[PDB]
Amino acid sequence: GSRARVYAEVNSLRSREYWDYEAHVPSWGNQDDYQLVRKLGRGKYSEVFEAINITNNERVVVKILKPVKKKKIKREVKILENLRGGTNIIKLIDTVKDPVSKTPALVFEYINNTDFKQLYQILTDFDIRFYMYELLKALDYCHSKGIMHRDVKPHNVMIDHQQKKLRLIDWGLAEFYHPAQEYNVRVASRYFKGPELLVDYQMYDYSLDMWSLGCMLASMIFRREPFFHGQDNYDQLVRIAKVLGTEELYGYLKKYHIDLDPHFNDILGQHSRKRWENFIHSENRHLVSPEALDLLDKLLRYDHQQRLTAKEAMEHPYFYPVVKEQS
Ligand SMILES: O=C(O)c1ccc(Nc2nc(-c3ccc(Cl)cc3)cs2)cc1O
Repeated sequence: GSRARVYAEVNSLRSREYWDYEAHVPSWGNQDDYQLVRKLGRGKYSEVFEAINITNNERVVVKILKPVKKKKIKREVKILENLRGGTNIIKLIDTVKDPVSKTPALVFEYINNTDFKQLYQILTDFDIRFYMYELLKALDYCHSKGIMHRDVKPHNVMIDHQQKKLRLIDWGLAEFYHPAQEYNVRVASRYFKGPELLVDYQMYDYSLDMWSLGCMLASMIFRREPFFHGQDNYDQLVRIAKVLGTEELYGYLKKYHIDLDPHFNDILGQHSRKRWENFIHSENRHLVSPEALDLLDKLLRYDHQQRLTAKEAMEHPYFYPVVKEQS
């Protein structure tokens, strides 16, 4: 069946230890070197704190991992090891445990994040190009390392808008890509789930992340965040189909032999494919260009195999102004 157009065999070409995360044995340092200063957030798998390393005064973030099999912990740790030094990937400083309870935690570099809801209403055209280019560097890097992030969304994209620093965080849903492998579709935030997930197509690849990135680009240039605002996973696909079109959805399903859950029959309706220019109005016109729309059109495609790769996206004319500034 389906495979990635890029980096398809890269894990098969590496040593097994690279991708056999169940066999990984982390070295767990001592969490007692860190003083927790403030809670930043919590989710189903972790709680995150700002902290200080008392031995060297470094400000960090500590992600204390909630009870889960050690398998998911080893996965995230091994992925982060493999991504060491990757451009715009959050830096893992250490893997530590409370030395009595043995509860594990991950220590990351600090980023002075600007809350994205505030940020995404004040970005300039050049800012959007710049930050999308920076995020693409992280995705091209992880994809080249054989890893799908599977949870790309604004929260997971820390941006320090003063220092112009971007980091892709929270690798707890990330997996290794292996050709023909069937993956769990219960990944990503609703609003950033690709159509493949919503139609229960398990043989997905790095291109899932490119759908999510496209959703972010749409939200930035159009100032509608999130761009596709489903009420549940079923409605999420309806929201997509009202833009990309229903006949076009059916062509995708037919190509990949995808079985459609019959609950969709009652809710998808009939929708023409919309022109991306339909989303332009006076509040967003200064962020939208022909180049932006061309790029977006090539990301927000049903057919995962037809989406741009991260590299192809980086190579698009939309980013020429950014490349020129960075050269
Ligand atoms: O899972 C992960 O790998 C993970 C990694 C890092 C991380 N860092 C965060 N930084 C903040 C923050 C917000 C506002 C200010 Cl002012 C400063 C920091 C929020 S979250 C969170 C993580 O969940």
